[PDB]
Amino acid sequence: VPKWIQLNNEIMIQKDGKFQFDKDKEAVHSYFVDYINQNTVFFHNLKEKLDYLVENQYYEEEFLSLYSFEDIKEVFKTAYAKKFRFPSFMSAFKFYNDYALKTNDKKKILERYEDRISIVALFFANGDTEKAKEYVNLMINQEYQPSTPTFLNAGRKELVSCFLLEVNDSLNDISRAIDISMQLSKGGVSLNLSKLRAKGEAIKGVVGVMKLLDNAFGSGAAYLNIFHRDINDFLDTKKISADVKTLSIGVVIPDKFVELAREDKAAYVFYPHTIYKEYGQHMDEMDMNEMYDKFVDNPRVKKEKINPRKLLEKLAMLRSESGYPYIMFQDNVNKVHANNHISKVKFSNLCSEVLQASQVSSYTDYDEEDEIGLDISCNLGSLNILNVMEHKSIEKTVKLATDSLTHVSETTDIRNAPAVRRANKAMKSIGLGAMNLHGYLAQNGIAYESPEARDFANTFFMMVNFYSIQRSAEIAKEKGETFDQYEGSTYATGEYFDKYVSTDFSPKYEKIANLFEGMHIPTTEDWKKLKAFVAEHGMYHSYRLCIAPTGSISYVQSSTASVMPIMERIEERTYGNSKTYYPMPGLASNNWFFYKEAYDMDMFKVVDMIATIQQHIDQGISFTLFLKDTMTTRDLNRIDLYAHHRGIKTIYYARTK
Repeated sequence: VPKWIQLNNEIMIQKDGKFQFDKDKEAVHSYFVDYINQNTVFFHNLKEKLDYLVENQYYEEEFLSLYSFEDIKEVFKTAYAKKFRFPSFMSAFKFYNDYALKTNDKKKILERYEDRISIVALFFANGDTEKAKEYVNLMINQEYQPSTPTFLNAGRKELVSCFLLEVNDSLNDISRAIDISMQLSKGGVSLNLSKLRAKGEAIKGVVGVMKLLDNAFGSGAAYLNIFHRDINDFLDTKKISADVKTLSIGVVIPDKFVELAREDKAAYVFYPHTIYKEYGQHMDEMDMNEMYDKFVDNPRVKKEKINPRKLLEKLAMLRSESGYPYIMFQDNVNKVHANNHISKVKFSNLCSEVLQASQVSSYTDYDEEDEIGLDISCNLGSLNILNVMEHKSIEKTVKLATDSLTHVSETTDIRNAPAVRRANKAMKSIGLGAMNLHGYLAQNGIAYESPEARDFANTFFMMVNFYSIQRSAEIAKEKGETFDQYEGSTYATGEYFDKYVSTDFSPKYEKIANLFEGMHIPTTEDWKKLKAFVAEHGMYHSYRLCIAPTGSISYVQSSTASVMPIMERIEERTYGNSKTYYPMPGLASNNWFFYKEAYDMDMFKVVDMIATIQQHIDQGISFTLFLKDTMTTRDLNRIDLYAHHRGIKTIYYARTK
């Protein structure tokens, strides 16, 4: 049993009635001396090290060749100047185990934390030495954390997190979808199955496609509209009491379905191909609030009768048992969507936070023509709320993060997924999120469920949106370009800014206002001026913000995950034969109260927090619900209906203690 494990385990040995929190600083020091330093490859100087790494195929050559060696040296020196030390065993362990470049035999460490950061910065900055230094400072201060794939792979010999694919209703489309999914998965891939014909309509349903996908599986998801005939077969794939193992599933729920469940009365689901034959459009592209009755009354449309209330009960029961399915409240997405003129949002991604327009492609045999629509891909990164607040750097961090995300989009080169390639170039979408909400709040004596916490989040995320929009317009001005069909968006018409020009979003509680001291809080006048700047120059990015789960990288950042409440004050996890303990970052004997566990919170107040944040996020927020086995099916439906009521866009995996 190594000494770092022994020391880490001492945290849980009570001394004077308390946990020994300070033992983890001893643990990480022992790991740092006797594992990290011990196993770091020796190089005589940086030049030899970089020549070795390029020559032996670890790093790409081109991005480094954009700089003089002396500039590369100064960038590296910038990273080391911080004197950064991981404050916990698990933060260091996660970096050095999952991200640090190792030799090909995997025995030795080629990168310090600082080395990965310097390489990432040099990659982002594209030959601009001063900007590379700004990127180093941003990352070494732990103000901004690029997503796992960017952070891991930048500089090494594509970096995009999420892919979302439309699938048209043919065998050749299905076959291409499988093929594309396989090639992109070597990323997370989510598929919309709502255009596929239901069981019986193939004269030679969707569960058959899910089976092929599940076997093919990176990680996969599939989404289906609640009105598709196959909805019950789709849900039954996740029955414990049954005979899809790996594939995640989401259900898309229009307001019309929620309404039909309120109006406790019979409802119908549809055979999509009969809709397509009859109307010449996919059911998935039609407005169900408008069309439902016409589908019911049309005799050339085939339907099945169901109890809508019992379907909603079954969703909640399945969620309680399996965690699945994810739910998208489609109208909560589209009533605030900037780009409905391109399309309505019809589905989401593996983690349920990506929410964008898409258009189905048509892949045909050798004798016909392919037609390339619009799939979705989004590269990601997260602000560290705590370090951003402490450095008073909301504006700088948002704008510089935005540049880094833009650089990754510009350098993305996707082959063999043509609607993905088309979408990246046309849409230019990015996904800036945030982490450490609960930890920041807790370390400042603010309970997650308090009105003060929501007040903070309201102001913080309004600021993120302001500076994100401002940077997007600045880039559009500098480049003389906007995203494809920007002119038809709510940014262009001005409608997007309605609430921001008429309503103030500065803190209503003085304790919260004091946290923002030293940073300018945008006012209605700043927003009026931003709206006019956007009117003149447009925006570069079709979408900008989304809050992903940040499960792995949050350890590297010593951050609470995403904007969620913490699940466990102290995580126990097994490490070979031993155990490891990870107290929540910042947890101390005297602030125990403020690190309240999510399972003990009122989920209605968690919903209020996420709704508050969501006002200022153009895409979505991966929103885990935290339940107890004592809750009734009715309690679960009530939480979900409240989420819907409060404008929540998606809910993710349901966790039961």
